[PDB]
Amino acid sequence: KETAAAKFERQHMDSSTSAASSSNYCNQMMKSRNLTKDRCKPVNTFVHESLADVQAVCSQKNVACKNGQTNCYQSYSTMSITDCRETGSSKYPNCAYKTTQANKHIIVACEGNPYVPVHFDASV
Repeated sequence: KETAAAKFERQHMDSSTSAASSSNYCNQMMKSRNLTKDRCKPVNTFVHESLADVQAVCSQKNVACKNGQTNCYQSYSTMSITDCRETGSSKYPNCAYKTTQANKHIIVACEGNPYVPVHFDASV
């Protein structure tokens, strides 16, 4: 078990550095956070801001989700993030990822009471 909000936290929050420094980060983080246990999750984004800062995005700019639902929200401010994208040479279980740091606006789907992030939709 694990709640949807917890799993979002496990899969998408990394408040601990300001910016994934160097090239090792995704290889290490996708593993530490269990995103490579069944298969190599092929794309995953970590957000380097506070929990309250990301939770606040659920009251920010409402936008359509990529799947067509209406419960997505874009941050007004840019945020520090790290895209992890699986390489072409990556063979499970030794999953390999290119680490890309950026500052972009995030788009999260939010649900529940309390109304909190449960998916990472996109960055823009």
